Amino acid sequence: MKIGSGEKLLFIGDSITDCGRARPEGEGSFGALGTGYVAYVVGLLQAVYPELGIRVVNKGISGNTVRDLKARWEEDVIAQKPDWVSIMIGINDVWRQYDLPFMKEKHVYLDEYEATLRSLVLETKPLVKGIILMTPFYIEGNEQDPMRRTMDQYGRVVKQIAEETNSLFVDTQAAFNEVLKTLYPAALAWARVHPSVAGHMILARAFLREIGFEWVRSR
Amino acid sequence: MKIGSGEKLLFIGDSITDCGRARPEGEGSFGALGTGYVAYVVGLLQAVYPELGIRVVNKGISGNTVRDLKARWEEDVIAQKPDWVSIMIGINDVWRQYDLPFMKEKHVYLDEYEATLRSLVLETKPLVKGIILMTPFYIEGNEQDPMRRTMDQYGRVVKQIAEETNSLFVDTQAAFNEVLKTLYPAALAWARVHPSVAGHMILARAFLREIGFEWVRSR
Amino acid sequence: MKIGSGEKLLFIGDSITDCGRARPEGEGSFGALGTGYVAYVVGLLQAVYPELGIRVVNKGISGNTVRDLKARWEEDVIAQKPDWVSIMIGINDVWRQYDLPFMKEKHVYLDEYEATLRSLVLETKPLVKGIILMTPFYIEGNEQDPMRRTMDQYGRVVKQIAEETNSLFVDTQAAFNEVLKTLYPAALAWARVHPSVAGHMILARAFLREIGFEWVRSR
Amino acid sequence: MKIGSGEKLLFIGDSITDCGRARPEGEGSFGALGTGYVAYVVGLLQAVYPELGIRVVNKGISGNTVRDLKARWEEDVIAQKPDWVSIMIGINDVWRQYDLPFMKEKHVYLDEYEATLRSLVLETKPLVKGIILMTPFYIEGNEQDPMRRTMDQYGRVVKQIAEETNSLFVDTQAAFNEVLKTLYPAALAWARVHPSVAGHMILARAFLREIGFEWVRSR
Amino acid sequence: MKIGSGEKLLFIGDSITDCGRARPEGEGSFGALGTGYVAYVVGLLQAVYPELGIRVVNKGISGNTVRDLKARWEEDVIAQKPDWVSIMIGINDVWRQYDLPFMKEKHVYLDEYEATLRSLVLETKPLVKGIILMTPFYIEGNEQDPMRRTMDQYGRVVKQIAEETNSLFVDTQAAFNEVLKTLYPAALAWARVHPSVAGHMILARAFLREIGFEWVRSR
Amino acid sequence: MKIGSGEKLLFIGDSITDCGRARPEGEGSFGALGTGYVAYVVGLLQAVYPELGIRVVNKGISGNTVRDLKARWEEDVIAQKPDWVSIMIGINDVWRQYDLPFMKEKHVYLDEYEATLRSLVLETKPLVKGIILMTPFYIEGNEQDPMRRTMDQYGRVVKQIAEETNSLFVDTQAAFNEVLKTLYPAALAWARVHPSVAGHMILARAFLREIGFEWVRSR
Amino acid sequence: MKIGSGEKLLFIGDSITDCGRARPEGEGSFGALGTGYVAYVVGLLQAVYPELGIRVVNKGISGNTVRDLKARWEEDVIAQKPDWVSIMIGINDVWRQYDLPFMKEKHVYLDEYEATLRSLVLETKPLVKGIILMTPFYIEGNEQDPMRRTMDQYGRVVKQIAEETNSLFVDTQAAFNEVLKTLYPAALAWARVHPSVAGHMILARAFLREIGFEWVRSR
Amino acid sequence: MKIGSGEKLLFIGDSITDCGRARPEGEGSFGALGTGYVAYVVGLLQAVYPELGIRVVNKGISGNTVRDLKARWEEDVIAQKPDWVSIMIGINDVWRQYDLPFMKEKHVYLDEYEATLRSLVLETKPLVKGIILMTPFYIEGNEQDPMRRTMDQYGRVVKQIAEETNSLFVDTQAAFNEVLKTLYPAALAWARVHPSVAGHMILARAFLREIGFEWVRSR
Ligand SMILES: [Cl-]
Ligand SMILES: [Cl-]
Ligand SMILES: [Cl-]
Ligand SMILES: [Cl-]
Ligand SMILES: [Cl-]
Ligand SMILES: [Cl-]
Ligand SMILES: [Cl-]
Ligand SMILES: [Cl-]
Ligand SMILES: [Cl-]
Ligand SMILES: [Cl-]
Ligand SMILES: [Cl-]
Ligand SMILES: [Cl-]
Repeated sequence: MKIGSGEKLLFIGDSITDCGRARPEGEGSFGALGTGYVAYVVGLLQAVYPELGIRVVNKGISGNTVRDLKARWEEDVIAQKPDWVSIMIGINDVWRQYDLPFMKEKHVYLDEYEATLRSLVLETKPLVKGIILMTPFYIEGNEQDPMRRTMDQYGRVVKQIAEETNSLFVDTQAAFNEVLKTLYPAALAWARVHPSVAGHMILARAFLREIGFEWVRSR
Repeated sequence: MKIGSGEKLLFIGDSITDCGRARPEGEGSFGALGTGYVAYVVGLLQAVYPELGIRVVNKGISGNTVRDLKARWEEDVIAQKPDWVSIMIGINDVWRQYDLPFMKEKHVYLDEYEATLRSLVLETKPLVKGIILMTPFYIEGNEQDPMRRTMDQYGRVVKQIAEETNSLFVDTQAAFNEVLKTLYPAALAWARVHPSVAGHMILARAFLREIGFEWVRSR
Repeated sequence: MKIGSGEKLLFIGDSITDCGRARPEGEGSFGALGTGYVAYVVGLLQAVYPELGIRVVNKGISGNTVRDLKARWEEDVIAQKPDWVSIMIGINDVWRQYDLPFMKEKHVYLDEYEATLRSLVLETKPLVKGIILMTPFYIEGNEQDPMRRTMDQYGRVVKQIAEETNSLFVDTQAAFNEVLKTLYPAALAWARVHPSVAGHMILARAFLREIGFEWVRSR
Repeated sequence: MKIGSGEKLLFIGDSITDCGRARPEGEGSFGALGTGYVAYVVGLLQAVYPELGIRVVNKGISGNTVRDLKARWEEDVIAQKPDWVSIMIGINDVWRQYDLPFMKEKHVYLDEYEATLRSLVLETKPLVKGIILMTPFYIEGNEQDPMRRTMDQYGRVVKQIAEETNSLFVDTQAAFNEVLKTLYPAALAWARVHPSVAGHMILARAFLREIGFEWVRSR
Repeated sequence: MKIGSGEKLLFIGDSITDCGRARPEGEGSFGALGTGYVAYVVGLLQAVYPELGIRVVNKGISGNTVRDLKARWEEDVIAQKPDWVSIMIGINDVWRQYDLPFMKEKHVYLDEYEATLRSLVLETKPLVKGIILMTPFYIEGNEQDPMRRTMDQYGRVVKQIAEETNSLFVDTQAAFNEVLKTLYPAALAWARVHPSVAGHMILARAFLREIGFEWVRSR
Repeated sequence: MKIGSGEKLLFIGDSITDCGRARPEGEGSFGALGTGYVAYVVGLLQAVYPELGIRVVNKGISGNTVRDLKARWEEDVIAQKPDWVSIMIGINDVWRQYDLPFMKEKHVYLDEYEATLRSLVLETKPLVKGIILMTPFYIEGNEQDPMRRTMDQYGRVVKQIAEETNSLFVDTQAAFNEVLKTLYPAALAWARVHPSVAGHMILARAFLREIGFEWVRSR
Repeated sequence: MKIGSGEKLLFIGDSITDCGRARPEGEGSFGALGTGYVAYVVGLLQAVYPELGIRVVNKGISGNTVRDLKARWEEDVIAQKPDWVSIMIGINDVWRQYDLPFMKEKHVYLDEYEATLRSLVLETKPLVKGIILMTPFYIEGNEQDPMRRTMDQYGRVVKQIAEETNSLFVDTQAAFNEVLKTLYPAALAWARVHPSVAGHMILARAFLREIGFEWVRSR
Repeated sequence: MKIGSGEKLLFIGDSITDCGRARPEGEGSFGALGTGYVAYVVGLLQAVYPELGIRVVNKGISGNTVRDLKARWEEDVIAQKPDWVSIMIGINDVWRQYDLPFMKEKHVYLDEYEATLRSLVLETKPLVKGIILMTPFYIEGNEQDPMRRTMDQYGRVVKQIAEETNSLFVDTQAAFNEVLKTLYPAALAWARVHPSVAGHMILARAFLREIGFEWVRSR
């Protein structure tokens, strides 16, 4: 288990992270964490590692691109003094290009995304014990569907950044791909983006695997 | 793992099982399974065993004792033709005796509880592939707290019926007990009965382990 | 144009047709026809052919497959004595197979779809002046996407029934296909099924062109 | 088609234009354009000219007279940098005289209307590729009904202004007159002002005809 | 004045009479009589003739034509044992012909109107002390407006039935006509049918004058 | 009729005047005047004197004592530039003494009331054509009921002030007294203060009598 | 004290007893007993006599006269098998005569009141351990106020029936009278009927003293 | 009765005191005092000592620890100029330690609690006739349940402070202990903290006993 007793773990990203969490604080008291993968991660950690006393804060906000994360980074991340920061961003950065392909101000192309996300990591890295970078995802099995294909570009950048900054790394797309061998997207998500409970569990488990979670701990 | 491809798994119980599930069907759209252990079990099964094709139904109803289960058993269990039936009942059977001590007809005492549960299990067994009996529970660490002591006794009756009938058995109380060595009830539940997400993960995991779930499949 | 002065045109289908229409009547006040292609068709007919005196009824119901159409056909089509009946069904027939793959009784497979639709068309034909069969559709440009491929097959069945019975025919999918050479589905619809205003104009126009509507009347 | 690829088309006027559009932005994302002639114009343009990538903004506000448009012109029009501006105003300017004929501060008489509307055009004309001036309307067939008669005065001014400023021009009254040969107003509108879907379609089509829209484009 | 101490006066009609009255009783608490002419009549009678002890019932129902009155006449008039019955019906009888011209079964044409009203008046007369017939009305000053012309004809039928049967008669249209020489309809009503408070005072006064009300009692 | 063509008549007082009127403006557009005696006065005036074009403003606010009227006099009266001002105040000034007889800061005793109300008149009188002073009231027939008795003291002061300032005068209590000869208060009002429709009509008619209203005008 | 361990005490009456109690059961969860004297009695009994094990049921229904009690007596009293039955009825029996004086069938006059109450008491007596008859009341200090005088008479009938049948007797009016020597009704109640918390404590105490409650138990 | 005619008694604490009282004022007008022990205390005092004219203010706010009371003391207590101040605080100070045992900023340990509460008393004592210090409570009969045990530490501090400052003193735990000999907590409260009506009555009576209340006053 990479996360240590007493420490503060802070999630940030878009509606996948937000899931109706409490604003502004995103912390603690039953329901504050929203009802998706963040809440599940904390549930399992508290079920299985109750003694760790891990504080978890949810700063997801629906709609955010990486450009929005940067605008609020100081207040929502730096000022929180986390020990661990988890980031999952990119879906909206990419989606806007496909759902509002003529309101370009709304779009965030790959080169801006990459540099902005590197900027978040590099500002944050000296301040915390660790960063976990979760790729974005599109719940779509064909690699050549245009939005899937774009999304994969952004996920490869995320991996590149995690390798280079020695951040932890979660490839959320690879986790969904495995399940898409059996299920069509409609069974897993709304509009290839908004996951069901099962989708949130896929994300939660992927995240927990990367931080060394044990389902039954090693005596 | 005990549940098999193509099988229908039906859950029944009180509000712990219910958790806002869709009525009457308890099946059939994102959200239909409610927001507690039953949804978590299904999410995990689908995350790790997508190909199993498991059909899941939530027949929990808030407020139910075993007497209420018996009155709707034909419509809500038998007529559903489940392959597996999971039962968790007893919390209200017991709690009425402590929160409305002078309304005696609302109480389901041990004798009515054993007889009626036993009966529902024996009628159901010849008609399904398997039955999982989950004990009731009370989120309280002191065995000699009157309502905990009584809840443990009711658990002992579930355990016998489960051996008497060769059903799978989940001791939900032992699962909570482990965590209560670190946490006080108020950190885990409201009013020592209604668990948090964490509480519901304890339950979901206890069930999953009993049916042979692997967090990572061996291969 | 094919529809004539004084005639009753009745539309039936699923949520695409429904769009919030008034229940049960689906006729009879500003708003009664709902907010999608059916209202747009009526608006255009009235804008360009005010004198035609066309009476229009919306019997769409959200969620319906062809099986549901058959159960209410007598009350909602026959007893209305329409002169024309427009049918667009098949999206849910197909979509249940992909979004609830393990609930098989909710699926309307090809054989049930052809038989039941064919039957409803043959019973209805002797009793009305004309019938317009609109294919179902899926807002997806890749033919080999599983659900699109299956939706195209269902369209082929509508086309035969339509030739088998000499009904007017509207290929809604070809209408969407044209636009999908420029736009990705998310720009046109939610979840590749529920169209925007634009989507509904594509449908309204496809219908209108089939019945001989002129945008400006020749004179 | 007068409107060119990439360009921004901005509608402004009163509740006929507003139709519940999103405030303040009036742009894009499904529903932002409200549910009347503006939304219909954009639907048809996107159905038929998907490749044009036209941005459309709705700045209608219920209740506005031309005096209100001027008070917000800088923020709601100039600062939007439209390429095309469509204006339809006058209904309230006239209606207040007939529904609150003793709260005169509320009224805008013809001479003030004319000069104010000329002022909007003349400020705007050097900034944009084109202006479309839509007359106001009253859904009332008798020319000598006092409010109809007043409304026509204001429409003749609008035409005069469009001729003199070389703006495009839509005579919304003439479009309604044609339909009023067959339908009494009650069938088309609420209170001779608030049009049905069909009324909004009349407006939409009138507007599209003036900008060179083709229902089926010329190959 | 025509109504007498201890008598039950029952009003029936459409939304003009209804005005939010309590259902089904239309009697029996502050507010039960609704917020229009019927409440104003009762208020005035009580202000000026408190000692008369007049019991008043409001059986108006929004949307009703004379056909609807006939279907509920037994339960809502006869069984109430009124001493006086006031009827104002015809607005919807007529308005359906203009706002839904192509839904012919919703129309109550002159022949059905005279027969059915006449019939309801003759059956009712032997059973009560008196009947007041109020003409329908339309808030429109031009006699040759089609719907006004038709409303006047319907008024003429009420007048004959009223002489044919020796009932009191209130020409609501003449009362509105007087005011329309100064005000345009929009100052008095919504959509030329639903009056303001002022409109309802015109009606209340017209009724009151017909039954011999004094504003200040002679003494 | 004391009120002249074109002039502005402004009502102020407490909830009896307020009756849910629109804030802040209290003017015009159907419903703005609330639904009690003010609305009735305007209805009758417009029914009977439509040509007068009288503007009426309602500035009643629930809860006000004369101390509250003074705090808002400049903004709600002076700045409105009325031609006629109607005041009815005192109920709360008195009621607080009986319902909260130990929160004395809330009470306004007779000497403060008198001087404050004189102060309003004297500031206002040089600015307007006329002032109408309506006494407060308590719907209670026994003169020696303590609150009735107090209320009468305040009404005698109001009369004194009207005589001395040559204001018009309406004795609302005397109007209710006449009706209380027949009806117990419960039939007329809620809690001896909040009048029914009939109570509001009593007030309306009393007011209209004082300003020279004719029910049928003198030809 | 008169009520004994293990006994069922059932309260019945009008809104004074009801006070928002749960329907139909009026028993069985925090809040089920409503928010007035009945809940206060139960709270006090439990505060001072926790060990008595008293089961309490609230069958009050707002609006009830004794005629309404009789219509539901079998289902709501007899079938509940109470040990004690407490009745407080008469306020509406009387109040209808004053607030709706001309709706005579809503009135329960003295003769119907004595007969029907007497009858309900005699049928009930053989079947229960005891009956407590609470007089109705009116919050008014003047005996010669018509409705108070009539309420006192109705109280006298309750007192006789109570001696005629050897029932416990609570003079609620004498309890209010004591306090009315200091407070005016408006300080204690709304509309002289609906008491404040204080009002309900007066009632609760009057009941408690009649059944032998000690505030501090002697010991 | 320690509280004297005319004087102002002000309650402050957490949700047990708050009980939905009106903000900010917490005073008077029916409902302003919320619906728990404060309202009950005032009800009984007004029932039994109506002539005392005691003003009671409720400044309870849900969630407060003693740290929150201090932050608002000046505005909510000092500035109110009470004659008597009642304080009951500690539940949240203690609860946070057990329900959010890793958000320590939320906790208030015994030494800070003691000094802060002494600080409130000592600032307040020279300004008022008297202070009543009510211990906090936990509705839990076992002294060694960890939260009960902690709560008792805080109650012993409160007693210590009351002794030392010559404040009046109410031991709310001792009052609940007596009742817990018979009732399990579930019958008395929600989550061992939020009392039923009976629980609020326990508190109310305990408070009244300490200030010399008589149920029947000594003649
Ligand atoms: Cl999002
Ligand atoms: Cl439950
Ligand atoms: Cl608890
Ligand atoms: Cl659908
Ligand atoms: Cl999709
Ligand atoms: Cl408008
Ligand atoms: Cl109507
Ligand atoms: Cl109109
Ligand atoms: Cl008021
Ligand atoms: Cl009642
Ligand atoms: Cl009263
Ligand atoms: Cl609290």
